[PDB]
Amino acid sequence: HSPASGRYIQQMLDQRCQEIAAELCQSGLRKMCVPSSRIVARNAVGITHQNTLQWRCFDTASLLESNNGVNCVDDCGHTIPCPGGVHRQNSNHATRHEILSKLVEEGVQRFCSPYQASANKYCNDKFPGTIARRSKGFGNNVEVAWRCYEKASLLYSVYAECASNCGTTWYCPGGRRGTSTELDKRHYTEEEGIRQAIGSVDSPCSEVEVCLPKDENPPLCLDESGQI
Ligand SMILES: CC(=O)N[C@@H]1[C@@H](O[C@@H]2O[C@H](CO)[C@H](O)[C@H](O[C@]3(C(=O)O)C[C@H](O)[C@@H](NC(C)=O)[C@H]([C@H](O)[C@H](O)CO)O3)[C@H]2O)[C@H](O)[C@@H](CO)O[C@H]1O
Ligand SMILES: [Cl-]
Repeated sequence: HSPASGRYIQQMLDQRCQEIAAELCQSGLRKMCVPSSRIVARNAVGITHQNTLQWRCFDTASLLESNNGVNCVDDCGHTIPCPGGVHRQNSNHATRHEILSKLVEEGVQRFCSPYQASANKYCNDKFPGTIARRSKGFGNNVEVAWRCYEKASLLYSVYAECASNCGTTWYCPGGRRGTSTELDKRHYTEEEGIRQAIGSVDSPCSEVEVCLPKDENPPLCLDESGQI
């Protein structure tokens, strides 16, 4: 068991999209009659005129290899660029924003570390739209620090440090490579402010328990070992 996000919200959205595609197929929508391996949930634009970010069930065969980028979701409900792009003329998808949004809300309650939630809230309050990671900055692929990252600048396929549900080291999808592209500048380093936000969270365990983090809330709280 790795100290890493299980990406449980994304898994649930993909499974719900597979069911929705199957239902549309039964309604006669031929292009939705596919195996489950062809269907994922992505938060993205759609065809021409569908210019807002919405949750949609996409046939992966209709997605472009690169980008109109598509976004996946972390277990605190934040959308982050994932591999691929929308073909604005040829996309094969079903927009299902309400049900998929509701599933994200339900998932956040289950899976989002209160420590990470606090760090994310600090970042969004100070720099709207940003989320917290301890990851790379611009043109340096070694150094990590707690920063408020513009979500568009993160890579879902790259895991980066985040806060567990015990306020301990954890890794989450949505990270930086430390490259030197323009996107690599889109962050605000906030070591003191993020650390304070994390330290302000009340423990799920008593002062007489050891917190062992888990990929779902709550963590394990074990009775501290006695002076045996
Ligand atoms: C704002 C400024 O110039 N501050 C001076 C200090 O510089 C900042 O130091 C921090 C170290 O914590 C960062 O290296 C700085 O760079 C970034 C960052 O926060 O990582 C780089 C980002 O690309 C940039 N984000 C953008 C352009 O979108 C981000 C923001 O500009 C700032 O965070 C906004 O506050 O900065 C760097 O700006 C300097 O260390 C100090 C003494 O030398 O004096 C500060 O005034
Ligand atoms: Cl996560």
